[PDB]
Amino acid sequence: DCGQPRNLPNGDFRYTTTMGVNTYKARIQYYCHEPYYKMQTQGVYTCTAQGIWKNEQKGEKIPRCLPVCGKPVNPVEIIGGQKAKMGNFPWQVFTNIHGRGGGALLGDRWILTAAHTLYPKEHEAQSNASLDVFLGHTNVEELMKLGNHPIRRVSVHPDYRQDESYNFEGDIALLELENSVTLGPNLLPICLPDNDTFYDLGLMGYVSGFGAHDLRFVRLPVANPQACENWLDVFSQNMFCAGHPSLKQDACQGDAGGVFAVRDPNTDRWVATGIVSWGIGCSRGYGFYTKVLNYVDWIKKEME
Ligand SMILES: *[C@H]1O[C@H](CO)[C@@H](O)[C@H](O)[C@H]1NC(C)=O
Repeated sequence: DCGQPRNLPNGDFRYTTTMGVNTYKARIQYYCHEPYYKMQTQGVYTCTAQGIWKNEQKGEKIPRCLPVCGKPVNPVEIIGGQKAKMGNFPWQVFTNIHGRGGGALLGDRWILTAAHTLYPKEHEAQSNASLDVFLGHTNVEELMKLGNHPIRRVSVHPDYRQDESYNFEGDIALLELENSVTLGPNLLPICLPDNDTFYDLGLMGYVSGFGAHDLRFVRLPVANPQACENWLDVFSQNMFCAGHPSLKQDACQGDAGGVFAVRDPNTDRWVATGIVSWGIGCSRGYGFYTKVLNYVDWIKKEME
């Protein structure tokens, strides 16, 4: 006689044998909660004669449920600078550390964001400063009504430098929420890039952000690193330019630590390819973002 099958968070299990009898020969089946989670690919265990539940492949250890990244229940389709509707950008995070910021949800309990966001901007005075993070809506007062999410710890890329006044490398950070969130149709994860070909000229992505009450967005193309010249050019190996002389002041729709979201057509997902950085004014219609892919192996090792 075995015991009470171990629990499987974000998932459960059913008995395929008389139910409630964990005696020798019993047999159960695990299943992650649909549709927001999915087993790590059928999760069948059976009380061996010895006295433990097993699975002829990884036996003795319970499967793992994960969430589905970049795949909202409300996507959207030239170029523009319009308003956002509940669902379009589900992985969107609005912060309020040292001023208004942004960030993208990763997985179940981590938020991606640019590092310079966590520190006051120079020429600004030092101060107490709670870290406020919100998600699950497009309006500001609403995101507030919902309340903020307590942060457990804060990991900032080791390359970033505070005394350096121009960080064209390592302007990325990860915040670990203290309690996972409640994945709804309005609040869901975004995927990470893996193909170097995600940073190709002309590629069309979307940027979203507040200004300032209702979250807006823009559909801009990846530009040539030359376009972003006044901001300084080895700024190519750690970042990328993007925008168009047409957009005007809307090329800077993003907030800061917000995200540059592209949608892979071969798999119709959604991947965060960049992080709006420390720039300040899209006068010509251009702006630079940090290359996320250069930091993927980092992101993952932090999330374990
Ligand atoms: C700033 O520190 C905390 C921030 O939450 C606040 O409670 C406090 O009143 C401020 N500093 C003081 C002691 O005035």
